[PDB]
Amino acid sequence: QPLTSSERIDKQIRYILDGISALRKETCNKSNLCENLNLPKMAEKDGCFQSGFNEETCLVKIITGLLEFEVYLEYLQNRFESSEEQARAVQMSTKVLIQFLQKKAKNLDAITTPDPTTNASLLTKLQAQNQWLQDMTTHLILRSFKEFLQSSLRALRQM
Repeated sequence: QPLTSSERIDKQIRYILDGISALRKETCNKSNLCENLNLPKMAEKDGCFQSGFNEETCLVKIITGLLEFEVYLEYLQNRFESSEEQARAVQMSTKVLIQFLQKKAKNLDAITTPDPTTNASLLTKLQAQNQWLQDMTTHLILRSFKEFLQSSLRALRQM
């Protein structure tokens, strides 16, 4: 029995969570404090929770949110000299996931693309913080991205 489109998405999310787990271990090892910021987050109106569950509004939110996360994953790869390959694997893994999800939504279309030139300003603002605030930013991106993916996986199984 070959993987269905749903099973492939489900596996790809668990695969990226295993990667975030591995990239957290390298960025925490490297941090000298380990071992404002508006990151995508599910709310009840997005239709991804059991209360107010709405399959179509939910799938649009998952895709919109992953697209909004890409500049943060570029921030991680641009920073992690040592964890270079691992951070790039997470970016490219997230790109394949977005492609699987866009095939599922091919019936819906539209979707809010983030503005490129706002994302290039965000990037510069993030890279000009002192090392403390950049280590905090890294932690908050990895935590928030993990929580988005777990919420996405729960919603996708309820479809």
